[PDB]
Amino acid sequence: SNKKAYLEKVSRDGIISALAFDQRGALKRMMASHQKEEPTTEQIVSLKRLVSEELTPYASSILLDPEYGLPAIEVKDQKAGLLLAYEKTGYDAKTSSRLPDCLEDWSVKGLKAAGADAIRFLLYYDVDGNEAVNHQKKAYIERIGSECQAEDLPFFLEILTYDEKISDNSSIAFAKVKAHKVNEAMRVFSAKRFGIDVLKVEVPLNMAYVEGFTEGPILYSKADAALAFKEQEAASHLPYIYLSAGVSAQLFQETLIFAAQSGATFNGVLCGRATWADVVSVYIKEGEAAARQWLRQEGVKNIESLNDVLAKTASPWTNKVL
Amino acid sequence: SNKKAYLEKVSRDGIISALAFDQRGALKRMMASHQKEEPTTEQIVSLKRLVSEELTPYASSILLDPEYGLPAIEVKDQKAGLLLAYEKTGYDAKTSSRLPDCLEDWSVKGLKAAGADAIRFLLYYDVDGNEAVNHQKKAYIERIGSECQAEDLPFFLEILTYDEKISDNSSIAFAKVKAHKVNEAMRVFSAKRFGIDVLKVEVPLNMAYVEGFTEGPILYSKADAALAFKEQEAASHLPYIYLSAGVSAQLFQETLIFAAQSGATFNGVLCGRATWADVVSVYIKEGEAAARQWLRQEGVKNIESLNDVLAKTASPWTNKVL
Repeated sequence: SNKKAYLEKVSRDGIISALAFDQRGALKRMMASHQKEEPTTEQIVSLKRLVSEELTPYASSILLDPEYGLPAIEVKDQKAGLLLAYEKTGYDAKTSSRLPDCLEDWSVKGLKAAGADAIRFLLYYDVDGNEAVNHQKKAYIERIGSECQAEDLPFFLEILTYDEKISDNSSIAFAKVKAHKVNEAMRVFSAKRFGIDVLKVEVPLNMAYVEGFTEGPILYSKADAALAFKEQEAASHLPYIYLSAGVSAQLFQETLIFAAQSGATFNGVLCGRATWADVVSVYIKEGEAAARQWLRQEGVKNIESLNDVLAKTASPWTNKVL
Repeated sequence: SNKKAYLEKVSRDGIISALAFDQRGALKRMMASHQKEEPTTEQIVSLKRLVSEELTPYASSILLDPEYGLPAIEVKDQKAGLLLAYEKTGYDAKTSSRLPDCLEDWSVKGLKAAGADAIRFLLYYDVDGNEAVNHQKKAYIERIGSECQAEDLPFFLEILTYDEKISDNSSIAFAKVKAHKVNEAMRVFSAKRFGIDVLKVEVPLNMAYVEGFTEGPILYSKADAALAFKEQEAASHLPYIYLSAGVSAQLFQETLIFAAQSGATFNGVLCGRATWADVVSVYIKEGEAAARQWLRQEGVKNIESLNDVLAKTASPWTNKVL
């Protein structure tokens, strides 16, 4: 009922131009690289509060995590929608099952009360894997989907693909099956039983092996690459958006341009490190005030450039909901 | 909202006179005591099929578990409703948190598809316990309450009380605080936030310590016992029913009579071991046919006696549902 009202609060002109900063494990790895000590709860909380304060005026919404991001919510722009992450971070590298789990302290009710306009759950999925594992996963998504129809909140399912016998996603071996993995997963979770409103997905290819985007060996010509984007768009009726996957800002913007040229009708992005990655080093080495002025200068032009590109490549989701 | 339609499907004349055989761990312990080998899946399934076959004509519904009870479903009486258990059996006895967990292969959607008219979740709760633990538990119940409001199925919450510093629920020390534990838990989960339709609860006392009912030490006069039942009735606006807690058939019936005399407005029972406990020994030691005739004689007389008692002591839930 009010799913479109909430969806409108995280969009702008029917396009989701959202800033992602839910990173937890990844954030303390970035921080640890620039200092001798372990990253403190203070540091994580303060940085998130800082990024929220300074960049949310230029985003339609922000994605945050309940673990460190609750103080960030109150300093956020009044025009920005709010997405909250629901899942526990990471996965056990000693098995290939990578089962999903919700934060112990939370429910969609609780997340809604904290100010969420939409819920994000991150799922690792292998369409070709053990289907006892996949049975349990689908059952879990069913549970959360039901929660979101009861609480009347849009459900963002983020799908990160992998292969149970390939450890390295950046490998050539994985790049040869990624399109299949991504597209078929979208096709699976388009089923109404899961109650998903928006899919958050990666681009169907490894752009580092696409003609023109690499300066070395290629797996795909530009024609075959466009086919992958076409197959991805035919794979679902649901609105979908792209994650940046930690690429450079420039690579990301060119990928969106290529995708639009290929026929992809993506409905926005949830972009993180490609926008703000460099602020981490500045914050840790030169302090909070310096970090603030980096965000007021190079941060704003990162996100403005992204918005500039999005304005010419992204398609409104209004066309995909009657 | 067909929640009341479903609730009617498990009732008879606004009274829930239901047969419970969801027991799993408890069942194999009962079976193990009577034979050298550990009880195998065939035996459990066959016994569930047998009890379901013979006793469901005298009950308004049956509670079963998805692990072993699905074959029992096709053989249950067709004027009898179906409840399915959602939670994993047992708890880790080496910690006091006793955290709740759903069966991984299932969702409320799936239980509905399997034929459920209602969903049962069993929760261990200590109102005086660690309240980080209790926060997590309440969050979990919120989730399932939401699931059930989406699938439009009645939510039965069974609450078993315990004390984090008392291992034995049948001890005198626990009997001294049991009324408080049960009644306050009922108040807690009466909140609209949890979405519960019917409470499955214990009697607020240990009857083996009540004046008139015991052959040993007395903890409660009959006046204090009646006060506990009155306090239980004021603790919730919701319909509630009693589990038998494995007492003898005659004691359970005497407890129900006392309860009604005290002013309790319980709306039926979900009775298991007090009805059919003795059949386990018969089934294991003298075979299936012998078990069949126990159920046809002493089993039928147990459950018919119970129905007789219920018709003069239990109150219709229609009075609590506007």
